[PDB]
Amino acid sequence: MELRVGNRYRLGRKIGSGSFGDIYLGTDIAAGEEVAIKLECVKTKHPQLHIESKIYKMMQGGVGIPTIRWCGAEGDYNVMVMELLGPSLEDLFNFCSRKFSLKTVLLLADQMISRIEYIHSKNFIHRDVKPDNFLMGLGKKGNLVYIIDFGLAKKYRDARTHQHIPYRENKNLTGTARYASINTHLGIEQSRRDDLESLGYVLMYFNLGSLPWQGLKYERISEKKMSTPIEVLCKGYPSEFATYLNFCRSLRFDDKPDYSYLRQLFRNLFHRQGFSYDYVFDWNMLKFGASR
Amino acid sequence: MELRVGNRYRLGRKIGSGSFGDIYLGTDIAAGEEVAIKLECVKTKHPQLHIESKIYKMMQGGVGIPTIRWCGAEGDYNVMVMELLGPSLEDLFNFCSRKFSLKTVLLLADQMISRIEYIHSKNFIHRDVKPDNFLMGLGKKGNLVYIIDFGLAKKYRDARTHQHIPYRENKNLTGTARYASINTHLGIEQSRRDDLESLGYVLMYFNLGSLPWQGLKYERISEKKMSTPIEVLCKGYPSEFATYLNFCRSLRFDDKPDYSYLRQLFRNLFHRQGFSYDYVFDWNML
Repeated sequence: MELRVGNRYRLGRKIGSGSFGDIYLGTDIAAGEEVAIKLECVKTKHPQLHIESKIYKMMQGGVGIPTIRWCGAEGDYNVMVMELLGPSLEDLFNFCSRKFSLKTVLLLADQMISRIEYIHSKNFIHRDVKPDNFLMGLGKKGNLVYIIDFGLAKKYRDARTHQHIPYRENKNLTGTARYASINTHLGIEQSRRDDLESLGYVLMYFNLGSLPWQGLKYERISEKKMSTPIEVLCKGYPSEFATYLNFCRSLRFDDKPDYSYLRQLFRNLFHRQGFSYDYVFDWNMLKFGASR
Repeated sequence: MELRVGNRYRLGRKIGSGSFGDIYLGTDIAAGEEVAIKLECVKTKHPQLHIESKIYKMMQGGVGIPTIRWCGAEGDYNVMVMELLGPSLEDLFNFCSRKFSLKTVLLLADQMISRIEYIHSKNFIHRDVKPDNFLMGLGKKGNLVYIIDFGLAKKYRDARTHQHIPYRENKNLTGTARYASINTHLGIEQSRRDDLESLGYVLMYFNLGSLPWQGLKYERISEKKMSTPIEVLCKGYPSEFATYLNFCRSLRFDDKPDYSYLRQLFRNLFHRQGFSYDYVFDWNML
């Protein structure tokens, strides 16, 4: 027979994995809406879907945060059903032959910084910023970048008093080592500045096609990353990328970042380049011949 | 036969001396990891090891704090094993022909001020700040500065009430004379200002390569230090260093220092010089 979850979500193929398990395509038979269903087996080894779910319900309403459809349990499974979106920035990056133009980078950089800014205003730090965790919406919102996966998310300050967490060494799950900030490698507790630093690496990745410490291991990546000076990394690209990264490496653990300044750098460069703020990305141009 | 401690570690060469014990190289015979073993003879009329080991344990988790691996009792010694770190800030200074560039000094300055801040946050004052008591980590943590030796450490305020220890004089220069604050040379009870002042001398020492009162005993040192103006001392280097010392010497006994401010100074100068944030120090460019 047809496999269904709960009472109305028809389960489909496995579209991918995440931190808290795998994401499957699903169909709200009750209204014909293809959704994304995240499943977690009852093995209380480290049950987390309940947590990430709360954070999603907390970040609800903000621009670029997916809407959770339903939550529950089906046999040996915890189920979080959520709004299905479009391609991720990694899918789009490969779709464009792993080449983004300066325009697309800046267009993306503008929205990514704001998504991060929003998450922080809600007292949390994402802790795992990478191309895979940013998805383009569909339809009317095809021009909106979404931030997903609050699996490694952590609260960085008391929600009421806003008392920042203490400067201590890290005792928690790590994210990708490729986009990790230096502090993460040094074993220090992450804060707002770390989410931003990683973004710096995501942008250079979009520009470069591959980071210099890619394809080598953690101890090595740490070394290579610490050994590759910024100016050498951002070589041949607008100084705004190196300025962006330096600014980030400069923040103090509990400093509040100047998000306006970071968006400003790229915007001024945008205008100076003569680009227009239409949302015509490389992938939109590819149908005519070149996503470059 | 092979000399072993607690049947867990084998004793190696005497790699130095702590504030109240000797330090020996050691090997966790099991894990094959080298460690640093500190010994204290059972017959002392002033046993500090049981106290010091406790300070470390309560500082556990802080960035730059070494971890205690084991505490044992042999026949004639009390044993405390902690992880061996890398070379001290003196080993490297000396290795770098006694000359540290301004950015290595500013990069280290930021970390060194964080360690002392954390210590004060745990209700203690170190009281023996010097380049010897600062070691670089190992491996990927080799860019991180650690603070060690709590032999002279003291609680400066009650844990709960946070009431500061009373003002008292007639005290004794407890620590190294070369980096001791002036108030210390005046036999005045030490407080948070003192750790920072001494750090001031450690930074200048890094700049100058030596100090006025260095190479003359104690009273002579006091004489120089007192008769040497901060302007003269820091003459030829970014005024931030003078600003730092002036601020420290201006603090009051029970004053809660503004660590942030003092860090801002060096962060402003690091920025103005146009230095970038890489983790490459002088010693790496040799």
